[PDB]
Amino acid sequence: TRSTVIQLLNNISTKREVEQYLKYFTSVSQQQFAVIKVGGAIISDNLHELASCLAFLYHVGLYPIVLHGTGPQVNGRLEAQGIEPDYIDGIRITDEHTMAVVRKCFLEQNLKLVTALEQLGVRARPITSGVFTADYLDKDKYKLVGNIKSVTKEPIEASIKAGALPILTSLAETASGQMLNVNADVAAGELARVFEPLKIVYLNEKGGIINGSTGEKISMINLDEEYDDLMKQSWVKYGTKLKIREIKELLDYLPRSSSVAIINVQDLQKELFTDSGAGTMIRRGYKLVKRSSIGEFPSADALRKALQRDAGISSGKESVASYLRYLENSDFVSYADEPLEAVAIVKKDTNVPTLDKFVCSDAAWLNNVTDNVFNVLRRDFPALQWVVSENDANIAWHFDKSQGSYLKGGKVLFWYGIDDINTISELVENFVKSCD
Amino acid sequence: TRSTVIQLLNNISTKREVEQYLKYFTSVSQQQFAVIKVGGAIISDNLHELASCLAFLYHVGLYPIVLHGTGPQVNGRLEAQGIEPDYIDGIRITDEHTMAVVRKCFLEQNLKLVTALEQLGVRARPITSGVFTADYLDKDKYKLVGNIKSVTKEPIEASIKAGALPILTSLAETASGQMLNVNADVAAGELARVFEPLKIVYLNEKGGIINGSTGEKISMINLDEEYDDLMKQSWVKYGTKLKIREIKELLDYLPRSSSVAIINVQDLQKELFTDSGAGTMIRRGYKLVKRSSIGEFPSADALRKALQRDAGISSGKESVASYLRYLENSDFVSYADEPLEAVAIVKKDTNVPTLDKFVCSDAAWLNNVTDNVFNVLRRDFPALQWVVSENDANIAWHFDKSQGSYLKGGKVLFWYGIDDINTISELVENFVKSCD
Amino acid sequence: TRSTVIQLLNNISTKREVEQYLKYFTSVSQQQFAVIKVGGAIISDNLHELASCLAFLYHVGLYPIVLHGTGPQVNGRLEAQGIEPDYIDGIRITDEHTMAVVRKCFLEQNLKLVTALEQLGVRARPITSGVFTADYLDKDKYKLVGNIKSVTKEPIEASIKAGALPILTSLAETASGQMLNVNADVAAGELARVFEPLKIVYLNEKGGIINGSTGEKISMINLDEEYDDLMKQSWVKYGTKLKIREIKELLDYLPRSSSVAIINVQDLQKELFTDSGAGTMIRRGYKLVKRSSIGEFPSADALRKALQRDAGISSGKESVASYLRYLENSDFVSYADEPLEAVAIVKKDTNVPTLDKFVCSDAAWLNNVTDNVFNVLRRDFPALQWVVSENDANIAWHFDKSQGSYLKGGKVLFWYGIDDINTISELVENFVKSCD
Amino acid sequence: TRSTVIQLLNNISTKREVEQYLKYFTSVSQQQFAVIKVGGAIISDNLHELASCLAFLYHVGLYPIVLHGTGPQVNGRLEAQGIEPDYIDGIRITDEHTMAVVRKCFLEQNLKLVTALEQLGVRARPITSGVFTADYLDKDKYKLVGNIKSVTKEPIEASIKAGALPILTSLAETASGQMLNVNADVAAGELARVFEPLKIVYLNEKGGIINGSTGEKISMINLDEEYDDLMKQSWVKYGTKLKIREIKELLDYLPRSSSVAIINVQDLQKELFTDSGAGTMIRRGYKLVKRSSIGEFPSADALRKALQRDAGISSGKESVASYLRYLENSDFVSYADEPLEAVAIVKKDTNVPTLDKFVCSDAAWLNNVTDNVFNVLRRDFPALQWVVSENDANIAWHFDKSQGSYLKGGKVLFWYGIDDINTISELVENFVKSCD
Repeated sequence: TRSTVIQLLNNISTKREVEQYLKYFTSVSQQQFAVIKVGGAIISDNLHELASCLAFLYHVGLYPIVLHGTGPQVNGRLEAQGIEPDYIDGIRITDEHTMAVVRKCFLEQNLKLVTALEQLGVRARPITSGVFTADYLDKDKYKLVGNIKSVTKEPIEASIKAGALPILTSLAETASGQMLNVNADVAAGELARVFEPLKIVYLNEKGGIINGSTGEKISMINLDEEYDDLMKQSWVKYGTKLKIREIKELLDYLPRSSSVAIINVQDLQKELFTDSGAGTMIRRGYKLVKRSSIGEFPSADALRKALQRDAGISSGKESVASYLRYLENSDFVSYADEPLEAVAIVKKDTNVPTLDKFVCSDAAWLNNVTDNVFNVLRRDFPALQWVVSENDANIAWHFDKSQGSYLKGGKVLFWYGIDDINTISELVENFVKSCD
Repeated sequence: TRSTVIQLLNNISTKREVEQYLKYFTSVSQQQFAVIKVGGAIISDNLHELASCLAFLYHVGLYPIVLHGTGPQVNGRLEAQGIEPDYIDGIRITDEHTMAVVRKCFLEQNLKLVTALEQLGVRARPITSGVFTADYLDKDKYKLVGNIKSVTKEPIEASIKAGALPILTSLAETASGQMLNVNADVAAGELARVFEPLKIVYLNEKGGIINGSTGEKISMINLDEEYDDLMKQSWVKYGTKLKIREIKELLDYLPRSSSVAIINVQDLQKELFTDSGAGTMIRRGYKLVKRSSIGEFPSADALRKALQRDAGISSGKESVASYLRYLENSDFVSYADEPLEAVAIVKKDTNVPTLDKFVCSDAAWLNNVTDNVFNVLRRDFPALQWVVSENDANIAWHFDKSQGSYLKGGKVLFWYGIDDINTISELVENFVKSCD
Repeated sequence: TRSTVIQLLNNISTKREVEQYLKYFTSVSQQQFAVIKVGGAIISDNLHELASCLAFLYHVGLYPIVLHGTGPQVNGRLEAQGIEPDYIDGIRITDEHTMAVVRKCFLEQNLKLVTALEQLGVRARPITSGVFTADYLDKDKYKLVGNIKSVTKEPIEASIKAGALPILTSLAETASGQMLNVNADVAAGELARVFEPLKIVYLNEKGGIINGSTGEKISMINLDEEYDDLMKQSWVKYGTKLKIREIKELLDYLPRSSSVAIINVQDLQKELFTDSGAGTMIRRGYKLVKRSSIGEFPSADALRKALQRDAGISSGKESVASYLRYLENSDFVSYADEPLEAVAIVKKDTNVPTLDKFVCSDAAWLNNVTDNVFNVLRRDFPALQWVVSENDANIAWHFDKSQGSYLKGGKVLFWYGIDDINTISELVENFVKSCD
Repeated sequence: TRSTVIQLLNNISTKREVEQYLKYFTSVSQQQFAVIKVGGAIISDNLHELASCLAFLYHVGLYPIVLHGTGPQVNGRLEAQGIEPDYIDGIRITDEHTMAVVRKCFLEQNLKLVTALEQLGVRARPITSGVFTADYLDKDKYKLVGNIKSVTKEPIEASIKAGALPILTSLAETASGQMLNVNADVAAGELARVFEPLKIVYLNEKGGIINGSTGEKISMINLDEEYDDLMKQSWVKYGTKLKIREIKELLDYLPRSSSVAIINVQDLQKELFTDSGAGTMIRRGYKLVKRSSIGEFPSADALRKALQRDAGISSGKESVASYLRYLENSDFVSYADEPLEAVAIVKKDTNVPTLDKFVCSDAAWLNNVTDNVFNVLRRDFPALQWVVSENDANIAWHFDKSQGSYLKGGKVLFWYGIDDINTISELVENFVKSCD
């Protein structure tokens, strides 16, 4: 009804978000929406919120594949029953007695989420077995704990197809039928490899990643860029490292378009579409490559193909040829990602270096490659100037990345990092005098 | 719509059927509608008809619990793979290698029925595990074949409740998780014990229990009476015994009414309501006790109490006293159930023996004790005559059980087994001359 | 849901009714279901029952065209407003002041039924104008009272089509737009001529037709048969005659399938389908015509079209041509109704005349034309024989019409009126030897 | 489904629009949605678009009252039939013969829109009569053309209530029943007066209002502000004046919240919610009032109540008291609308006058009172400076209204109209030095 329209609008903040939401809906998504790993903690305690939110996705069309675990509840019942639980190497030692109680919990939890969604008018389908094939992790060490050998898709598909949210337990079974306990996170990840979904979401109770050393939360992690010198940091806790790595390894084998998000339940249906949602959002993103020379770029040609995108060389003031000659005879730094989706060229020659070209693709903008290119520029050029058309689609954005702005006919001058009142005036003159 | 109303009316023949259909609908059925056991043969071959028909029940409201097996398809894939299948004691010897192929078949079949029903707009819910708990039948003999220890209802209920036909595979699993093969018929029977449903239907491919000796089906089987010598027959196969016994054992534990019907898929939605639906109908019913002498009946008195029911001794032409004298001085066979709900007395003295009294209770009629009493009479008296009031409630029925009929004022003469035109004429004369 | 199925079955008494209901549903009804004229009395007073009942039809699919008046309520409001009503020649003198109060009543009533049905989940569509075109009855005499010149169907259709019970007021309007008061019964009839519906139902408060001379109510009138000598009766009141004729004239030009019913509201959703409902039900129905010669039947051809129905000439043993040659060369009597829906041919040539063909339509059976044909046969042939298939739909019926029966493989021999033990035996032999 | 979500997002451009849309939905709208007058031209020609668009509103919950005319089609059929149409005083002379052909058109068109909407799954309800009561405009002059005396709401309500878009023809009728032709626009306006709806939309084929003298289209007209000196303009054509006045007069008697819009059909479901839709949008709106003195404001007090909204006086640096003292002792110009929803105060005292306070309500922003206040400021202060928080919700907007910007910690300095490089530097210093 409008019940859905309200809740969508209530979760839209800016224009960029509207465009995002449409991308997912206007996507002819034989490429699946999302795999959402749900902790057991959440079903037992915070269910209404989870259901309400899955109901929304269902209603707006999208079909998340939900995969849930069964954590705390199990340990109480094992204690109730007089069995002190076991963890060797961070995994549960899982003998017959324990497995009985683990499975009964799984089914109880699984059906509780399904009957809940069903009560909010969503079609659910419990899938308590036969998605995951596996074999023993180490029969001596973990007893009945499995290593997932393969995912059969057919039930998860012919659910979605029939119009019903598939709710999966994270039990795998062997050929011969013996069920085995498997980490809900490793199972999540195996699904993700197999459906290559647009979003992968790990719902924790906790809520993303806090930086133990600054206190500041982490919004986004750009693995290709940040992974290595964020992993080898003293503040990052080892439970974090064993997940950050886990995720890097997943997204290594999934497309670039694919992302992962770690979120508290309550902030979900925001950061399933935004990156301003609190909670942490991780993806590969692009290694920018710093270059000081035309004959550095592996692409002699495709550098031209990229700069042609610009609406000052495509509307011919200067051709690229005439511009590349000028470049090669000038000390410049150029950041560009591997596939030349975003090139930035900074002419270093005038105090307040100019960002002379910043040719960024429509795809580069919605992927905030641009955001990242400017963050490089920041630390590499503590003071900087550039020009934008008065009606560049995202002028707002340039304003935001600046400290000062001037507008002569048509063009806006921007800069940052500078505040000699008299060196400012020098900028503004050279710019206004630039009308030749 | 009407689509459903047409197909209901198209399957209503007489008044008695209308009354029947109402009984099932007007039943405030927290006592469940039906358990329908579907052979694997039917899903692989005759699916459309099965789905179309379950779709009907679903549309008219009713929610059958459907439990399917997975026969031939498995045996082909076992043969494809080079394994000659094994049956000891009518159950499959089932090792790891066999179980893997049995379970993959079950899921494949289960989902195929579900995605089929779903395409005809019926909500199905695959329930591939966790209805049945079991333990090993005999681990040495059958390997991974289970004995069903208990049925958990909660999934089958909270399916129906959420509005979707529950389609069960007949796999059980042990505490510790190992799945085990169980006969689709033994599993069907365990469900029936626990939901006590109004109808139990075993769908077979042939269309009942065809008699290997005589050639044609066995319509009603009275277990208490017929079981033992209708099992130890030379024509009867061993897969039949593991059904016949399985059913005897079920109905031993269910009320005198609860019945089983064995029916071809093609005429399912006739049985589910009427008992037109010819095919083998099996139930406990009564041990009829054959007697040749008044002073045989343990009840000297209650024989009188029974014959008083008759509306030719209750409207006093002859009292019972005056009739019991006549009986005792005549060679007669009398079949009567233990509680004298139906007495039949056959005077043996005239070629074409007379069925002289057939005193059957209102309760005996709706319980087809009558049907059964006549089936005894059949084999014991290959030729027989009797008299019915022109307006006996169920005259229709007597016509049906006859080969020939004559009507003098008030009374209708019936017989069977005889066709000497001249011995027929002798019947009709002795009857018309019976007007004294 | 079943809610509808229960209420349908709860209103089915006998077999004949089941067949009737089917007729209406299985009708692919570009030929409409019903025109139901509702008195104003009923909307103001007995509404719940009228809505509950229309709802039923709506739910079981059927779309009655409802046309309502506005009687008693008007006369109170005219009196409330100080206008003493006028009747000249049994019609309301209807000036501007009266018309204003009549129209306001009509709309109020019309919407009250619509909003009522709508509250029971039925889609209604008020149609307050533009169905009936008319011109002044007599402008000097009745002022604004109209004579219906024509019905425009388009609204009533594109309502039903879009799924909504059309509720019509009985106002007509002139070309130029002036609304005029018009008889709700003459309007009902004009609709009927134009939609050719299956049921035409006049809901009166009264409740059918009583016989002033016996006191006995009239269930059914068979116009073709009874009209003439029921019209020229001294007991029949003139207000009755002016209606009986009215109806005869309507149904003369509507199909044979069509009927009229005059019922008290409370007995409605019984005698919209049964003929055992109290209230009077009228229709054309059938005189049987006795014929002794092929070239007697006015239809040379349609006799063939009739005999083709038979499942021994349609499954081609003998074609009709070859059978008609045989008939024409044999003394036979043939009873057949006017429209050849039931033919019976009796070959007179063998002692115990045979009923050689008895070709009776599905419509003829539910009409009990058959019953009547056999009653003619009775007095005209005091002894008679015939043969029926062991599984003829209505074998029960033949048994009933017989005195004696024999069954050889497949076919049953029947007769009546004979009791020379030795002429009986002759029947049974000729029949058993008929296996030729 | 999503079908609705897509079409909503496809019509949202900026943040401001999101907020607008939420206003209409989150409105507990016992205050109705809209009256949409549709020209006859659109049904006959451009129907799909009209239905597709009314369907949207229906789907997102909103129930427009549609009132349609019947223009060109009528004039063709009158010409087909050989009658040259009549217009005296811009209205149709409408005698009996014409009325017949007018009414038939109306019903034909009306039902065509209803059966169209119905095909897109919207419930429509034709309302061909009984909404409008009227009497003759001038019986001699126009014959059967009416003047609408009153609107009865009951049908239109009990439609919406029963869940169906009411589609009204613009025929009125007299007490006594004579239907009369009435201008679709006068009728639309009469509905508007009676339901006081949020939006009144006149769909023309043409598409809004062009300025004959500049060529520029007119987006919005702010009647209270512009009416008088836009009416007494030489370029405004008289057909425009007769409409502008028409509308002024309507909105005079409707709330301030109510608006009128004149749009081409294709741009409809945009400027039913936005004001950036092409087409013209008219409403009463807000006169800004220029003030030079505290004791000018009619509100001694509510000026204080307004300035308290500001988050530099609400977070207490300076109270309003202490600020109002300063104001009164300073030459300042202050623009504010009548209800003080948006105040701007410009301290004139420093070359580059400061906009010292600009206190604008959330409602003032979504109304673009702010936009208009700055436009006044523009012509009155050709050069101007002001300060905004770095994270003021709508900082983007300030940027846009500027020529130059500087950012010291926290605060952004803005200005326009000035380009002495050295007077700019003077601004930036006085600002950076403003850190006390």
